[PDB]
Amino acid sequence: FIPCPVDTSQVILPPHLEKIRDRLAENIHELWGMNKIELGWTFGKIRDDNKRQHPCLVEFSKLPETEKNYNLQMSTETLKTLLALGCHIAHVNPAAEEDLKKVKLPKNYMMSNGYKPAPLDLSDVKLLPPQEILVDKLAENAHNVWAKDRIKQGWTYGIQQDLKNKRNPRLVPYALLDERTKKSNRDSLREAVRTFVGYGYNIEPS
Ligand SMILES: Nc1ncnc2c1ncn2[C@@H]1O[C@H](COP(=O)(O)OP(=O)(O)OP(=O)(O)O)[C@@H](O)[C@H]1O
Repeated sequence: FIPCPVDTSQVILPPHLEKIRDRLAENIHELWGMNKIELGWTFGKIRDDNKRQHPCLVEFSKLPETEKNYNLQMSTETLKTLLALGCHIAHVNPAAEEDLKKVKLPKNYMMSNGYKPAPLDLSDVKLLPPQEILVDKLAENAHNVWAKDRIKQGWTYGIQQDLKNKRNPRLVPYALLDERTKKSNRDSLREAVRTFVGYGYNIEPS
């Protein structure tokens, strides 16, 4: 397995998309905590897999920019993958950014940091069927990209994951992956294109 992702080598992000790139990476983390908290993770000085404790389970801006600019980066490439696939993104709708409301999580989510995630309630943002085919590409590119950095880091495939060694159970082509994760991946990137709409951006090629 060698992942061959889309060549974003020549795409350059325009400055008017800095806000939406920033404002998207802000929500990808709020979904991250929410999902971790739903699996039982808590806050800790450093990550503890045994205790299920994470240090980066803090407000987005408070993150270490080493582990924080990975959000902006992994999201910057998520916008630069759209321009490559033929789109152009334009902020056409002014009124969207005000009706935008964030989810009210139950109070048991607030932790030692007094921090409770607030994902966007993109409940009614139902993407047009053309925008669904787009997600399946991004949902697939996200795997080939994530696996591409793995092999350069040195990683290999194992029966189950060994955190110490380079062995992982999901360094396989997209065809071998499980339906649960394939949908899990596209569940997030569906919620990402929903964010461009939630702020009023048009995902239309000319
Ligand atoms: N350096 C890291 N920083 C933050 N999160 C990480 C890091 N490395 C791995 N993860 C998390 O690990 C997850 C992948 O783990 P995997 O899906 O194999 O098991 P899991 O879903 O964590 O299992 P469970 O949630 O039931 O314990 C990713 O969703 C990611 O959030």
